[PDB]
Amino acid sequence: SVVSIPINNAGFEDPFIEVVDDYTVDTPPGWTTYNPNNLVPEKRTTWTSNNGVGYVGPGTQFYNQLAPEGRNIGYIYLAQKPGSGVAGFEQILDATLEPDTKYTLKVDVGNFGGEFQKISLAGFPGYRVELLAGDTVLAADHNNLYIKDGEFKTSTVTFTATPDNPYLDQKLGIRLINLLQGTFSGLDFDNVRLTVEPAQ
Ligand SMILES: [Ca+2]
Ligand SMILES: [Ca+2]
Repeated sequence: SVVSIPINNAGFEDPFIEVVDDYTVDTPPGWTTYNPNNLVPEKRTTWTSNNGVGYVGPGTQFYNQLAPEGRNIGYIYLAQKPGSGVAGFEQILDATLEPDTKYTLKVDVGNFGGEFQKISLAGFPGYRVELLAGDTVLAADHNNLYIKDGEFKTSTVTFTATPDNPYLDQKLGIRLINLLQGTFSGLDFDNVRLTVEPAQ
């Protein structure tokens, strides 16, 4: 009795990207830009703070593996100096928080390596993965995994809602966040999964 909750564009596969290591600079379809510190501008180009989708296939300089799922990942790049704030992706789901239910949110987090226009991509800004109900962060993984340049690791966030939880019936949400706590200050995400089961 482990059931999946649908997520739009959960693997960042829309839009299709043809060319090796190519990318978009606009918010991926199905997601919004989480921008609590106004770090990401409305109009983006390659070198502004931005987010978007990128193809990770044979030929890539970014990883010693391919995209965890499908062809593409979703990425967030922040140009401001470390400490300036955070930004990322948010998606509000149609599912609502239900009692006596354990939620498991999994997402693959990527620390790409390489060099872009003579700028080293070594280093990592840190990540946070959040599960929301309404405006409330129910549970989050703030940067617990060590992710070396060129690899992905799976973050797992869990939350159990009891019958007295104040946020029952509010819409579930997911945030994938660049913490901007190091350089090179970009990171990737892929393969967002949310499942439910009865509480322990
Ligand atoms: Ca994917
Ligand atoms: Ca890196």
